[PDB]
Amino acid sequence: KETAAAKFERQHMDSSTSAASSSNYCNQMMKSRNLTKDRCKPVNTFVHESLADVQAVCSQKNVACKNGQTNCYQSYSTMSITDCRETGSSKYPNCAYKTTQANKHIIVACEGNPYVPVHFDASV
Repeated sequence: KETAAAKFERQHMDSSTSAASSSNYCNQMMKSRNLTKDRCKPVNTFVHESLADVQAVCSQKNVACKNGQTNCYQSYSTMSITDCRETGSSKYPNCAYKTTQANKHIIVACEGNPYVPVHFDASV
């Protein structure tokens, strides 16, 4: 099985580009990050910043998570991100996604020692 931290990295980190490179970015990334294996994961966000900058968010603005948990943190700065969302033509096993690039604050939930991101809650 995957550690919670490693799963966050697999699902949410893309430090290799500064932004989504094409409208097919999400189709390519959801596949290669193994998010279309058993089914199409409906919604997923990738963050185009260094792993260090994303981990640092766990020391930034403490805010509530959407479910009311107290261990969420909002980035003080905006970050380059890409929202991937299933589109009408999508149907497992042929997953299809819309790519939406944006620059926003991210909100993540953190856990553990070291205290690192384990869930992507939202972006604002």
